[PDB]
Amino acid sequence: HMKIDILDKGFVELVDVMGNDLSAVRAARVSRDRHLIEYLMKHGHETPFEHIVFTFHVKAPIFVARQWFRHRIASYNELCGRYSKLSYEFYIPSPERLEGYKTTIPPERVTEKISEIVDKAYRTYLELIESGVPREVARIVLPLNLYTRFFWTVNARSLMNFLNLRADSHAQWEIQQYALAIARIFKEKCPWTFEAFLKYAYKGDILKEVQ
Amino acid sequence: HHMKIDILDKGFVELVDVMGNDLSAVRAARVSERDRHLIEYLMKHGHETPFEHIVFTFHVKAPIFVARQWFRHRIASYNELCGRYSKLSYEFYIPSPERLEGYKTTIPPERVTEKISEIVDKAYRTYLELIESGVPREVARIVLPLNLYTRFFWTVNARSLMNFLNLRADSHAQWEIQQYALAIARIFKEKCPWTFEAFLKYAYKGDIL
Amino acid sequence: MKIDILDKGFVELVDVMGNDLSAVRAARVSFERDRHLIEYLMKHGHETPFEHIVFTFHVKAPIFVARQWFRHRIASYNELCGRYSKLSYEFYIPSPERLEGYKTTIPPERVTEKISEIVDKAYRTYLELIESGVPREVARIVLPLNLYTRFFWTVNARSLMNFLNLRADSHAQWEIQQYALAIARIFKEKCPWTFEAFLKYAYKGDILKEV
Amino acid sequence: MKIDILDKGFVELVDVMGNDLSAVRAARVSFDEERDRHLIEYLMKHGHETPFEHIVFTFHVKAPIFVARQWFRHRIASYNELCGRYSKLSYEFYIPSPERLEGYKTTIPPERVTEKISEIVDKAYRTYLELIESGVPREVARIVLPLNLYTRFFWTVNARSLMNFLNLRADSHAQWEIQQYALAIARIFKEKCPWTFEAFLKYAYKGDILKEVQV
Ligand SMILES: Cc1cc2nc3c(=O)[nH]c(=O)nc-3n(C[C@H](O)[C@H](O)[C@H](O)COP(=O)(O)OP(=O)(O)OC[C@H]3O[C@@H](n4cnc5c(N)ncnc54)[C@H](O)[C@@H]3O)c2cc1C
Ligand SMILES: Cc1cc2nc3c(=O)[nH]c(=O)nc-3n(C[C@H](O)[C@H](O)[C@H](O)COP(=O)(O)OP(=O)(O)OC[C@H]3O[C@@H](n4cnc5c(N)ncnc54)[C@H](O)[C@@H]3O)c2cc1C
Ligand SMILES: Cc1cc2nc3c(=O)[nH]c(=O)nc-3n(C[C@H](O)[C@H](O)[C@H](O)COP(=O)(O)OP(=O)(O)OC[C@H]3O[C@@H](n4cnc5c(N)ncnc54)[C@H](O)[C@@H]3O)c2cc1C
Ligand SMILES: Cc1cc2nc3c(=O)[nH]c(=O)nc-3n(C[C@H](O)[C@H](O)[C@H](O)COP(=O)(O)OP(=O)(O)OC[C@H]3O[C@@H](n4cnc5c(N)ncnc54)[C@H](O)[C@@H]3O)c2cc1C
Ligand SMILES: O=c1ccn([C@H]2C[C@H](O)[C@@H](COP(=O)(O)O)O2)c(=O)[nH]1
Ligand SMILES: O=c1ccn([C@H]2C[C@H](O)[C@@H](COP(=O)(O)O)O2)c(=O)[nH]1
Ligand SMILES: O=c1ccn([C@H]2C[C@H](O)[C@@H](COP(=O)(O)O)O2)c(=O)[nH]1
Ligand SMILES: O=c1ccn([C@H]2C[C@H](O)[C@@H](COP(=O)(O)O)O2)c(=O)[nH]1
Repeated sequence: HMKIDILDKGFVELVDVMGNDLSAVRAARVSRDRHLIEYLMKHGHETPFEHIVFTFHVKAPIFVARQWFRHRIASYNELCGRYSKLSYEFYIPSPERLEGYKTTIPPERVTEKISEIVDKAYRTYLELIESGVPREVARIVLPLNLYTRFFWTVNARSLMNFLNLRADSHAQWEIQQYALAIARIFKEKCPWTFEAFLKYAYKGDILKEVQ
Repeated sequence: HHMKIDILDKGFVELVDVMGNDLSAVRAARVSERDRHLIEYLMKHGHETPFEHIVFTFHVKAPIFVARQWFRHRIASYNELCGRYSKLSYEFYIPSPERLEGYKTTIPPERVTEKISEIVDKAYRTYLELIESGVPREVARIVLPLNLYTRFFWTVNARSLMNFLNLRADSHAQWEIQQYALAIARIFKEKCPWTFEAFLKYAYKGDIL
Repeated sequence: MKIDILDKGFVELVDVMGNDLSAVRAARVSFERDRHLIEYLMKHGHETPFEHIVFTFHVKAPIFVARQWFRHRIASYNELCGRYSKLSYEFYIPSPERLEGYKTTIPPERVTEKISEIVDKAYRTYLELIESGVPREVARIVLPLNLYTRFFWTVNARSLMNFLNLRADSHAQWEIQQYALAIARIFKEKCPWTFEAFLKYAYKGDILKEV
Repeated sequence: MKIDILDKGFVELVDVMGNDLSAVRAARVSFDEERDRHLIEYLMKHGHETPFEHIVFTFHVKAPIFVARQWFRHRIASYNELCGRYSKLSYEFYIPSPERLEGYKTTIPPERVTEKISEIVDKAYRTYLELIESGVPREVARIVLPLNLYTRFFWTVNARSLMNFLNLRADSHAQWEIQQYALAIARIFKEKCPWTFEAFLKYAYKGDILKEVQV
């Protein structure tokens, strides 16, 4: 499966895809083809693109999932922290993450202070579980940089809205990174639609600079 | 894959595409038989979100009065033949005499059927005449009756599909869309046998499946 | 508030939850610089705050119009049942002025007449079928697409602006354009700041800038 | 109408469009108590749910992130939440009472569970603040914050999607914390739409708690 690594331990993997560029074409005609996709994209006939659908498997920090899951025109199924024992996996920003901000302490110490809290919080979590505290309560001490996993099924129209909002400099850098991988898979599977999207409908800044 | 079921006199439901299978729900429930048991468990308890990861595209030819009921299902995608821009074909649902089974009628069912054909023919000829006169199609078509056939593509996931079958695969629904819902059910069954059996066994609220 | 549309149609306001401040409260999560914030939300595509303004309309429209209208899925509908009601002798007959700009072979007043004729013969066939013991749900299939229907429509400001982007526009059928113009006027009356910022920043259609 | 939930949370009613009769008028498409109340029961009993979509609520809700993350899986509703990338997060966190763990056999007194939870919260928060003073951006500084951090949001939901919410959350299979919130949602729905809430419970409600707990 197309699997792209994101952040220190994250990823976006493509589980499944229904259709391709021609799925939008046939829906539009209800039945020259590449010019029809450009045409549709240029004039804002977005509905035929709903007949292309993807399922992704995504491993992401909770603070990224939280932003992602705001996209309501999609289907999600996520790892359960109430009944599963949660794995020791946390997003630790690289020193380069703080490139462009003037800091009081070196970026290696910032990375160290994050790692410190993470380790303290996880130990506590494990101590609570061992003492017979239910997992659903014990987990509340875990930080927002804990990794979670989920399935995401989303059609090309909603995906393009996701890319307008997340493959953009105003989105938090971490989700941008996920959106770039989504765009990469989208492009591999639906090249005509992806290029037409960038040319006529894409509202973000980064995908027109990041090849 | 590909399946086509003919409905009414000139209608059809055709399966254009599918994403996933019964294991797509299982994979999703688990974020990846014990697997068949899981599908039944999900169905039994109304854990329906996993079934959203199974997706169908259908191509449907149905009368307008059927499509109008159908398109009330908002959790889906539609693209439909455009009467504003295309010259519309002479195809109309004429009920067979058997459609009036049960109903004691004043005129024999054949005459009912013939009365329907005649008004339809008259409406269509007027439509054509207006078009020949230079009347925009979007105006001319307003004389056409609700039994005119339209075509559309329908993309729907298994969860929304089960909602559709609950409502339309049911005696309280009009006979004509019931017939379509039976074709939708048969294709669903072919492609997702486990989910469909579990559905019928545990979740299905209608009465004709 | 009620606006008559076409020959026998209308759009009336049944209810509204909120006003421009409803969006402001939502965007701030609390409870002019308020009006600056509405324009800020609109200019930047921060549309979700407007979802917390909600209208309910009562609309009487021909079925062909209602079918275009009912394509707008992010809203709630309840329509008159034709399966069990005796349907009312009301049909949209176009004015002769409806064919202005079109050079036709028969007079526009004659087009109008041919439309009423069919309406009348169709309705009479329907009544004949009903009187014969044909169930209404079968008899009504002979009725033309210009038959008037009624529905309740509950829609939020955001979905309403989408609707006006697509329907308050010359590419939409004139008939639904007229209805969209009425929706816009009721929208403007209830939420003038949002309506004004919408027109300035986000509105994609053409006719609301003309009329 | 504002109801306190948990230790620092609440459900507050911001607005409402309609009442029981808004569903009746939608169902009839038309702009008599016993007749109207009968209609509501008939709709609910026969699963004609769509008329209830014409009633709509806006809540202001303050809840811990682990609760918000469950809630926000309800996609047929509208949401605006306070922003952690750009606001300085307030020192407010949910600390379970010892009574939250009564009837779990634990190796330590539930008071020590509270102290343990409270301890990490303080550390995480202190680290967060430490990072902010350093010039680390908030969007990054907050990732050390635990899942019991309180958040606030606006929720706009129609009575239909609200009743779904209650079936699933006003139910003992949902996490106890969200149950508490759902009972508050339910009491407010009941106050504003008594006939629909009662018909709902008699005919349509699949949860277990609203039939045992009054309001
Ligand atoms: C840079 C940035 C900053 C953000 N800051 C905040 C913040 O401070 N606080 C906060 O709470 N959120 C914030 N968000 C999240 C944002 O408000 C949306 O919830 C999220 O981006 C999903 O966008 P969407 O609603 O367009 O997508 P979806 O929910 O997938 O909806 C897709 C589309 O369908 C439509 N739609 C779906 N449901 C409805 C509906 N119920 N009514 C009307 N139309 C609907 C809309 O046209 C929408 O564009 C931010 C997002 C970005 C990119
Ligand atoms: C026998 C029969 C008679 C009918 N008679 C009439 C009539 O007289 N008049 C009339 O107008 N309609 C009538 N309908 C149509 C009916 O009111 C629904 O519009 C239609 O069945 C679509 O159902 P749905 O909303 O469940 O499906 P969808 O609209 O696809 O929605 C699927 C599910 O998602 C949810 N959902 C989607 N959108 C929302 C939302 N905005 N708010 C809350 N929840 C939402 C609900 O849980 C719903 O079950 C009839 C249907 C049947 C089967
Ligand atoms: C001039 C004109 C010509 C048209 N011609 C045709 C035609 O020939 N054939 C035809 O079938 N239709 C046609 N339409 C209808 C059109 O394709 C849409 O069905 C209609 O305009 C509703 O728009 P919407 O989907 O944006 O609105 P809604 O359905 O209310 O959706 C609102 C927003 O939410 C989002 N959304 C809601 N559900 C989904 C979903 N399941 N997936 C992805 N995003 C979603 C989208 O972002 C959308 O913009 C035409 C419309 C116009 C104005
Ligand atoms: C006890 C409990 C345990 C849970 N465990 C988990 C877990 O382990 N992992 C996890 O990821 N989630 C879990 N959830 C969340 C659950 O998966 C649902 O996302 C949540 O309950 C929201 O339900 P909903 O989809 O019915 O509501 P909404 O999303 O508001 O939808 C309301 C209705 O509209 C319909 N609808 C809306 N969108 C669609 C669509 N795209 N396709 C088809 N129908 C649609 C459905 O009819 C639905 O009933 C759990 C919930 C509960 C109560
Ligand atoms: O009772 C539950 C369990 C899980 N989830 C959803 C919310 C999150 O997106 C994800 C994991 O939540 P937790 O199990 O960690 O609470 O699944 C719920 O909505 N309700
Ligand atoms: O301008 C248009 C054209 C088409 N349609 C949708 C509505 C119907 O479901 C279908 C066919 O409509 P007509 O072109 O026949 O009006 O496409 C619209 O919504 N607006
Ligand atoms: O069985 C029915 C009856 C009505 N309707 C909806 C579709 C239309 O939007 C409106 C009126 O439909 P008719 O009863 O006229 O078919 O109500 C359905 O979806 N199914
Ligand atoms: O860039 C952003 C900022 C916020 N949010 C949403 C997600 C949460 O529901 C809430 C707060 O997110 P944080 O700012 O705390 O990440 O608003 C986003 O979706 N994207």
